[PDB]
Amino acid sequence: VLENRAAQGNITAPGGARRLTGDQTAALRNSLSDKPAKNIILLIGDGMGDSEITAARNYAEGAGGFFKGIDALPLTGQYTHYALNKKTGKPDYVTDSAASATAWSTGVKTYNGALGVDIHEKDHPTILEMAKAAGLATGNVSTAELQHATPAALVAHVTSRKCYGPSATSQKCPGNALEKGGKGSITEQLLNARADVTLGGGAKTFAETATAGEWQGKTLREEAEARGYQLVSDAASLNSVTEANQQKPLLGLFADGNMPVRWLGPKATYHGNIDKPAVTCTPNPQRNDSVPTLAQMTDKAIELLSKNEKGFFLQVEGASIDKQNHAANPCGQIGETVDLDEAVQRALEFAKKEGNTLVIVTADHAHASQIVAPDTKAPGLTQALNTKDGAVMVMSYGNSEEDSQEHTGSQLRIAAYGPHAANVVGLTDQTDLFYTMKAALGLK
Amino acid sequence: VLENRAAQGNITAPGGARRLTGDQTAALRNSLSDKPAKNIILLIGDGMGDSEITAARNYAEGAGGFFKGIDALPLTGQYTHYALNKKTGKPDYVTDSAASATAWSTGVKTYNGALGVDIHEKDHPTILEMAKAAGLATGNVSTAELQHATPAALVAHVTSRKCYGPSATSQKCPGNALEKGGKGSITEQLLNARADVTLGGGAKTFAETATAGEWQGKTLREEAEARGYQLVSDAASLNSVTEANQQKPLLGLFADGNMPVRWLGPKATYHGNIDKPAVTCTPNPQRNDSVPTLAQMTDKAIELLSKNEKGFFLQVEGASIDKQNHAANPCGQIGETVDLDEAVQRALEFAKKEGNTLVIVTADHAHASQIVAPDTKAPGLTQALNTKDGAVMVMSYGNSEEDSQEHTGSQLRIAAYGPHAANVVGLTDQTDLFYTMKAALGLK
Ligand SMILES: [Zn+2]
Ligand SMILES: [Zn+2]
Ligand SMILES: [Zn+2]
Ligand SMILES: [Zn+2]
Repeated sequence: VLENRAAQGNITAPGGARRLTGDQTAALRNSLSDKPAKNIILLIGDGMGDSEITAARNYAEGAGGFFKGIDALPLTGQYTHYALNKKTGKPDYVTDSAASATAWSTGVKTYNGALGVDIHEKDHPTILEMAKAAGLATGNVSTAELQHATPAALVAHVTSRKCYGPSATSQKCPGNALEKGGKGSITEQLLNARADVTLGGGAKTFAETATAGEWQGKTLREEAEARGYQLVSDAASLNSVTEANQQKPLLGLFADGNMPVRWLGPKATYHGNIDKPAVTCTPNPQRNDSVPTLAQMTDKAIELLSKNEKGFFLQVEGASIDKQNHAANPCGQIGETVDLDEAVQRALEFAKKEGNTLVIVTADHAHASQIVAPDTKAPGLTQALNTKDGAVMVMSYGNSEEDSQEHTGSQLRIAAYGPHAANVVGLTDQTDLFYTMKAALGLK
Repeated sequence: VLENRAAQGNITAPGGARRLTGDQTAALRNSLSDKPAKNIILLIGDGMGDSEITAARNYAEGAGGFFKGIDALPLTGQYTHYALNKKTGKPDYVTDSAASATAWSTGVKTYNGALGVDIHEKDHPTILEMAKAAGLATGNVSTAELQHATPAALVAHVTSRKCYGPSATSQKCPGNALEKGGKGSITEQLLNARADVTLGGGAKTFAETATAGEWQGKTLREEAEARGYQLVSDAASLNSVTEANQQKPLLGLFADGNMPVRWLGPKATYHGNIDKPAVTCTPNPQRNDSVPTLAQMTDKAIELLSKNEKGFFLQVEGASIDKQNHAANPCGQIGETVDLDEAVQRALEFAKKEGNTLVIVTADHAHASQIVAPDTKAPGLTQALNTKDGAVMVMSYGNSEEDSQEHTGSQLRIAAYGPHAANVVGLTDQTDLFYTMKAALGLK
């Protein structure tokens, strides 16, 4: 159950590349507790499979390096995340972000694109709803639009992930449309759910006016305000918040759509590792210092949430690892994995100090990026990068001739620290996670 | 509890896809033992990363199914297997079979293509060599030619994995060549190593005659006979072997090159999931029933070896998962993974009964194959397959424009069962495995 897993010394020497300093048995035994968890922090790396973790560690920490956050969780396993074909009820081997998020948030598999409903389109209670009912404070943070599938899945039940605001819901989710007697769009359901802390992007959908209900005629932003939400839009105002609860829930909208990525780098290109020079990532100039980082949002949320005596449930998402993978941009993708790692560190620090917090880090599904040899002549998009080791690493994206690289169906890493973390070991399913969390918090 | 990880019931219903029956904590706590391992069985799936495991599970057992061998090991983790650049000593992100096998068998990183030597070309003792010196019985089994990198790394120290027999060694490993005062070719060093049980293919190199030494002029096969090796060529003859020890070592040569693969299927093709119908694998008609399977070899080895009072070390390899992956042949690859699972079952059956056996299952490195959506338009080679779920699964090979798909550098799964199995949990390095085994057995 060690906390340092970097190579011991000279990687060219016998025992120099070892990450273990001694026998794990006793330490591992010491880290196994079935006592209840008072708090739960679930961090999700959207599209962050074992390959994405390996490529980012290699680049930012070196092959023999180690992520202080991501690599430091002691109990590890692999889990399945296949979705279901809506018509046949048969497995669909490659899930989208919607079906997987619904799986761990409700405990039931579903079809790609479904948010909070099963294949029969019937609603099921999310872990956040249950937490909130039991008295626990709740948080939902992401670097994506708050309407994005992952944060959405905890607070909305729609038949199609595209039902962002009133206008799209009427056309695509008529059965959920407010005017038609439904629960409403994702954004409307988010506002109704009222998690104590909610932070991310997606301010543009809040400019839509409701078509019905008690607040028809007013923009979703006007409604938020009208219903007691504290609205912050940058790091400064985010930091000046001193409390967030059911009387004053916090809602931060730091971007119109998705928040900007941390690093800039060119897009992989065909034979890019051969015909183009190796690249070194640089900071994204389009990203203002006023836009809080994932670690900052995570830290503020933890502070506001831990004020609750009963406990809290918090979900944090590093969204753009997935987005940059789709875009075949190694620097964008790696920068986002580094960003997530910082957030994991904040979580682990609190968890170790507090002692009754279960921390889980995993991804919703695998993705395209592969690490290949320097001289690889590949059919897809490639790019050579200068790593921290002073060596060249080539990344390949070879599963799509279209303008977006695809998710993949491989089982991937799930790691945890704290009470009930043992339930993450061995092979499990993404739906087992819902139950693991439900049982750790003693939720009925 | 920890033995059954199949979906519980109806995968479309809440809790239906769950693999866990209850809380793992106490069960996991019970399996943590730091007492000495009397025996060690290391099973290697060449090129068998998490993707390959998922593809084969989905196909053979369905998405919610589970491998009775491969998926039944309770302690799991992920490990790194990067090699080293010979000139610079900097990490080489994508290893080959030779550099990786050397890392787990000697405990030191090395350059791609090296067997039993570090980047300075200095020999280091293997775990088999140390087991043999300590009085334990030793076995080396593989479905590849016995000169293949993986089995070879346990008994040979050469600067190039190409140094199969006398001729190749003369021109590629002059400093190892017998005529120039070296230890000899891989096959010669193998014969010198004298493990109690050695089973595999690669009979063609044994037809070579030694150039120098005590047996110059005689084929290596005759030399084998001259030194007291019992030679078997088929299942019937293997089965009649009563004992195998230092005075009557067993040498099984089941094929000229690599042993034949179990399943047959066409090679993936460009837009194959689109232009060609789904395929269903069938048994290989060219495979002679007289050729033993990996589980039959594994089983017999365990039977001969366990006769040794002190203990035994046995390495088992399913080589063709890798070869078929290079060849972009889904059915060949999956069938070899199914073949390995049966061997893992035989090992675990013995281990659970015996009680002092550490069983480890992992791969040397990751590979090319990805599971993609049915409608994917990929730039590489694809193929649709009809799974056990009656659903279509598409596999993609998109990292090479050559006639061979390439390895990938992603960290991958390592799972174990038995005394000291906790040393496989969390993030480790492929070289840590060497130390885990040496420690479990109490070597040095
Ligand atoms: Zn996703
Ligand atoms: Zn995606
Ligand atoms: Zn290999
Ligand atoms: Zn290979």
